Amino acid sequence: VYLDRKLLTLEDKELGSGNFGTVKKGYYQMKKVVKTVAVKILKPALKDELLAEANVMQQLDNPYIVRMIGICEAESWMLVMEMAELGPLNKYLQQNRHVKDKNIIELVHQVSMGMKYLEESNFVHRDLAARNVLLVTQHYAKISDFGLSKALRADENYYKAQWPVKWYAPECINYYKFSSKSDVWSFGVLMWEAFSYGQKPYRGMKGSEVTAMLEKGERMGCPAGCPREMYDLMNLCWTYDVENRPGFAAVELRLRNYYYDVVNH
Ligand SMILES: COc1cc(F)c(-c2nc3c(NCC4CCNCC4)c(Cl)cnc3[nH]2)cc1OC
Repeated sequence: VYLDRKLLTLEDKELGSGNFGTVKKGYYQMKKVVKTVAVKILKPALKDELLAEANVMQQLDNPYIVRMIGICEAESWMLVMEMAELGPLNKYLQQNRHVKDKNIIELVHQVSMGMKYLEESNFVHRDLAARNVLLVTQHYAKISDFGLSKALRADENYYKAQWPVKWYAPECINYYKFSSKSDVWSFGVLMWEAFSYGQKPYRGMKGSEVTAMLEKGERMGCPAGCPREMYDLMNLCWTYDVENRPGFAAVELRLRNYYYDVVNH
């Protein structure tokens, strides 16, 4: 897990920031080949935050989740991850307006496969948004950004916080309780983003106005040209009651079946 700084070259290419610090493109010399990487660079609590994120990524092994190469202790603490060259899903759809519905379905279905694995592993993501979905290719999506992620206690199906509010389920906002079903709500917001060509959800609204909207039983309207089946699935992800809301196994299956209806014209 510990990487050699002399084997890492940081490119003059920024992929993200904050916070925290910056994300830079880089190249890491492996045992024989160089690997293209994304390097999360820290610039006291922020150190433990990065190490807990590294500890979460170390435990995960699925084709639809970004792979961590390792950690690097140098000028700054660094988290070295495999590069997804096409970048975030929202930015991609904003700039590539001719992506077919079949293709958007294929991508969000891959996200649902990665989340089904996270659900089975009893980890909660807590930052599941289109900006955190990375494209390896136009037909291959991966879940990234485990900065808010938690390993659930063995005796509880939720993490209690002691925030990307527009992606959060009511139980998160009201009770600070985060479960895999809370990630399903976020997934519904992500699907809305993907079918709105990366438009931000709840445009022009304050967090408190979003809470009020949701509590009155209101939800974002159907994106122009969105398949009805996909909008219906978003509304099922947006079930107020955690108990009636589907888990990722049920979501993955519905997306998979709908994908085959679309693939076969
Ligand atoms: C065309 O514009 C982009 C192309 C890119 F390839 C990338 C990129 N960023 C990462 C990345 N980390 C940072 C992103 C985590 C999710 N939230 C967004 C920033 C990691 Cl871990 C692995 N591959 C990545 N590819 C970013 C881009 O625009 C921000």
